[PDB]
Amino acid sequence: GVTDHTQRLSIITKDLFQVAFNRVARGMLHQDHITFAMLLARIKLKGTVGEPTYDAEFQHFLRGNEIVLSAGSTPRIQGLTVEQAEAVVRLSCLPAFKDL
Repeated sequence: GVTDHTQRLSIITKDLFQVAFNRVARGMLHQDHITFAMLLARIKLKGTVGEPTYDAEFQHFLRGNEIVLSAGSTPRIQGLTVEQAEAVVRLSCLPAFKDL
């Protein structure tokens, strides 16, 4: 029914990710559906127009444990558990969360 080339291309692009997930996740364990959907979302975010790369934010999301904090360097925050405060100080290395 749709004839315009741009609309058809957009429909194809959406259905590519949708059908890829439908075909693959039917063959994965339910715990691994979210991983593949996350990867597909990251692929679409890479391919989309008008959105930043978010390479630093995703890089942190993956390996923020690599951010080293010295023993005692992490301050104690009221109402926050020690591991929570550790994660907070690790997240504060990003410029967006400097005043976290």
